[PDB]
Amino acid sequence: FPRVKNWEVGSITYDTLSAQAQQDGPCTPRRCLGSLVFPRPEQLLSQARDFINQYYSSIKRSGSQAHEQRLQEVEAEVAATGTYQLRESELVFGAKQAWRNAPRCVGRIQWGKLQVFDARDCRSAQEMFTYICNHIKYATNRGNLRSAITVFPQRCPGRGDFRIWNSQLVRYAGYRQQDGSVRGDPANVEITELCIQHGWTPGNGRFDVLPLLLQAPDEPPELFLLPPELVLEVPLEHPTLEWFAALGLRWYALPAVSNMLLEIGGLEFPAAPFSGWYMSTEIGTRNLCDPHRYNILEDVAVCMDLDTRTTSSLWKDKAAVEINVAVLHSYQLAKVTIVDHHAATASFMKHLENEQKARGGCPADWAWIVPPISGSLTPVFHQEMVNYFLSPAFRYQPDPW
Amino acid sequence: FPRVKNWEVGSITYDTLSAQAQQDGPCTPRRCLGSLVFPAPEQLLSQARDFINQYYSSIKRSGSQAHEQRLQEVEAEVAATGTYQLRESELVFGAKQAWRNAPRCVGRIQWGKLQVFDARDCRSAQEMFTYICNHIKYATNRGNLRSAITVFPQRCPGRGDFRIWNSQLVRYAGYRQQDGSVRGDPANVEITELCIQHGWTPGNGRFDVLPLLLQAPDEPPELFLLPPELVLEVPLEHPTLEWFAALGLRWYALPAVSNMLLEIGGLEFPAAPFSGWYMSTEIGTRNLCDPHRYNILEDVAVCMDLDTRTTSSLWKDKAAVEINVAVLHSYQLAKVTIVDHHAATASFMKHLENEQKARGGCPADWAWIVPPISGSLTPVFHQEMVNYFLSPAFRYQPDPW
Ligand code: HEM
Ligand code: HEM
Ligand SMILES: Cc1cc(N)nc2cc(-c3ccc4c(c3)CN(C)CCO4)ccc12
Ligand SMILES: Cc1cc(N)nc2cc(-c3ccc4c(c3)CN(C)CCO4)ccc12
Ligand SMILES: C[C@H](O)[C@H](O)[C@H]1CNc2nc(N)[nH]c(=O)c2N1
Ligand SMILES: C[C@H](O)[C@H](O)[C@H]1CNc2nc(N)[nH]c(=O)c2N1
Ligand SMILES: [Cl-]
Ligand SMILES: [Cl-]
Ligand SMILES: [Gd]
Ligand SMILES: [Gd]
Ligand SMILES: [Zn+2]
Repeated sequence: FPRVKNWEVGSITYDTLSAQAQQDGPCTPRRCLGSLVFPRPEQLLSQARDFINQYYSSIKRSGSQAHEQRLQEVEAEVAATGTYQLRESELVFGAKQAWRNAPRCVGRIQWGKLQVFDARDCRSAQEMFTYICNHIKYATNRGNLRSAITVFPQRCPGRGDFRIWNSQLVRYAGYRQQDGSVRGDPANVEITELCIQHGWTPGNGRFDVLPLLLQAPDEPPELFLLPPELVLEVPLEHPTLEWFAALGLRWYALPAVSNMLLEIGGLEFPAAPFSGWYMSTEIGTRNLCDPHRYNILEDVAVCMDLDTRTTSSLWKDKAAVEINVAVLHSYQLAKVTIVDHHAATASFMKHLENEQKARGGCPADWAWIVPPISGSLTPVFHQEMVNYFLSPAFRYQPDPW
Repeated sequence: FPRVKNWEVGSITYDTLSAQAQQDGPCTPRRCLGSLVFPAPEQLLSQARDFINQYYSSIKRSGSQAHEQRLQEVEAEVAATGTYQLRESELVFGAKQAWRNAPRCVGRIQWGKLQVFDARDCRSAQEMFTYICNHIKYATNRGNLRSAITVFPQRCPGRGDFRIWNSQLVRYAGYRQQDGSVRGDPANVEITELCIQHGWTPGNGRFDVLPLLLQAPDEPPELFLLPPELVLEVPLEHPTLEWFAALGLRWYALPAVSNMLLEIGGLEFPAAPFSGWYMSTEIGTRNLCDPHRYNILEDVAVCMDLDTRTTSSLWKDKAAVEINVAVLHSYQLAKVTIVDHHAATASFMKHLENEQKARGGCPADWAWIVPPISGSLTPVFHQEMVNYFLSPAFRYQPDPW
């Protein structure tokens, strides 16, 4: 039972929950690989049994009637058909647990407040798009954001697979050049190549919201132009730097990830887009200041008249902080839900204590919980963490080509 | 072999050096514990044999007459005495390799430029003090800091260890109190109590330099005061916030870690203090802003007239950025060597490139290498790393009391 210390307070806990990890991680006694982003058939019944046992443990209903009975029909369902279908409430319980189990998510204090949209009966790129469009509008909610996941049908052998080709529902274009360099988002130049290579008319500028590439089983993808009224965006202004607005920066309201594979009780949902709301460093620090993203940091420091000739003026740090101030200020002025990294990390420490008494620990990936600016100014920095894989979970999956 | 990606640039390498990992860390395939701070002649023979092979590789004499002679010699001396002695050149090479191998050190671009003082003939605590004073004097060098290590006699059967009880050669007292609060550095309350109970007359300032507690084999520790003019200090001021000088903040020039164990070819040196020069975030962010250290952040933000009643104003990030500016400016004004986190991490990237060519990899602990502020603004943030233990090495050891 791994001993875990908080160095700011001096408190000690034990992660007894780690003793129940499934999928082995990338680390061995000889070398740690925790900093790696992507680490490198009756098996279905073992994972199905275990997920059902989880479900009835939570609702105080282990070791009695419906517990016994629910065990049998999945046995028979797999005996007869080879796969199985989840009860709607089990799908709800599995989705919240996969969120609860995400080691890299700092927002998990919210894990119990999740809206599960069941799309398991879907069957075309036209049905997808409507299900996706109801999500975005419910999730956006005029800027009062609400966490939501939409679950498309559970993959089965012999036939294709529902998949969304974009990494997220809202992405910005990335256009090449005579010189390779990109107008717009460099992280999306590739999926921008597939949209133009499928009928889409390439726009001009930096913040062109890409269309969707939606794929029903076996049939090729189909473009879908998102409605401008459905894609809520926030223009970026600074409370006291009047020229910041003139830089023409924007970001969208809804982070909705659409390339991860939801896995519950041995079943795989390659299309299950989930969404919440942004922590501000995600936008201001990574999306806008990463050298391989919008890379705006030097442009903002010039406007602030900072001395960029020597790193020791800390001009990168000063301009970064102001970009984050502008993100927080702009989202709040537009009445769009956002959380700063101080509030978010303090809530995550509260989640750690909750999960300690409820489950005896919590899988947390230190390198992703600590924010990308001002790390040691937040409490999670001084908190040791244990990382491991619990089920149900969100997994990465290959790109569909 | 582990594949390692840099995400800023897209490059990819394989850490083949990790396969030679001479010991075992705390991670298993079940669970990663990378974020934890604190993770027989036959075996002395094989450790020694491997170090000797390393030494003769570095001087391009592998498998030679002189190489096999030294193996037979070492084996003979372990049989006759249970231990063996390093040649002077072997000691210098082993001390540099220990620095080179240290996974949490961002300063390793410098590893070949290290001054090795051989104090293995030291006989008492009094001589030990003289060796240490000369180390401080050489390393400080009137502000033009030089990297050095002094190595005291190795652990040997029959006699006790040389130990320095202080965790660094220069530290500020931390005086307990009631109302419960610490005056001075709270990290040093325990050593401060030990000094008092060994006959030190305590001051009552916030930056009182502690005496040295030095243990000769099979002797109680002996108190030694450092001559005030040996301990170079830097009063902290800010280039534009003139009230900052009125805080009365100071820090010392020389970071000299004295409580670690140096291991070379199976031999152990429990007393071998080493020093380099500061990276400004260790002082500004950690030593001054950690809530459990000097904890000046809120007092600085109030003075800056920042809005401290809400976190989304990012008052903490703005105050910490100015504390770091003050540190860098104060040290440059005083002509005392200092490196900012941007230059340091950029030189660490060159070290990784050098090391990949030389040894096929480099042990690095991502969470220690990424600075405590402005993490993703530095290039080490976007570099994946492999953490593992090579020997020779600096190891932690328990406190002598
Ligand atoms: C409600 C507010 C939420 C906040 C503030 C939040 C915040 C974050 C942040 C900051 C990250 C890492 C940033 C990065 O990877 O660059 C992350 C990752 C993640 N989040 Fe959350 N999140 C929220 C809701 C959710 C929801 C609703 C789900 C799913 C139902 C979820 C599941 C995940 C997962 C699986 C990851 C891992 C990403 C990966 O491994 O690539 N989160 N979240
Ligand atoms: C010359 C300039 C140097 C710089 C800029 C530097 C930088 C650093 C920094 C920033 C840390 C981590 C501090 C923290 O924990 O917050 C560190 C750790 C460390 N340094 Fe360096 N260092 C230097 C010289 C040296 C030398 C000369 C040695 C040994 C001969 C050394 C050995 C180590 C070791 C062993 C650690 C790990 C400490 C631990 O594991 O607890 N360093 N270094
Ligand atoms: C629900 C939710 C809310 C939120 N606020 N942020 C989220 C961020 C991700 C995310 C997913 C994958 C991923 C990365 C971030 C980052 N790295 C930079 C590269 C690609 O991998 C996923 C879900 C989020
Ligand atoms: C030679 C050298 C130069 C330099 N500039 N810094 C150094 C820092 C350390 C260090 C050693 C141990 C350690 C910590 C830092 C940090 N944490 C805060 C708690 C205790 O563990 C050791 C040697 C350094
Ligand atoms: C190499 C390193 O693991 C990689 O850059 C990680 C670090 N921590 C992160 N943390 C978050 N939240 N998102 C990321 O993309 C990363 N990237
Ligand atoms: C718990 C956490 O791992 C711990 O506070 C670490 C994080 N990274 C660090 N990195 C450095 N350089 N120094 C430190 O003291 C720490 N502390
Ligand atoms: Cl994003
Ligand atoms: Cl220090
Ligand atoms: Gd101007
Ligand atoms: Gd001023
Ligand atoms: Zn690990």
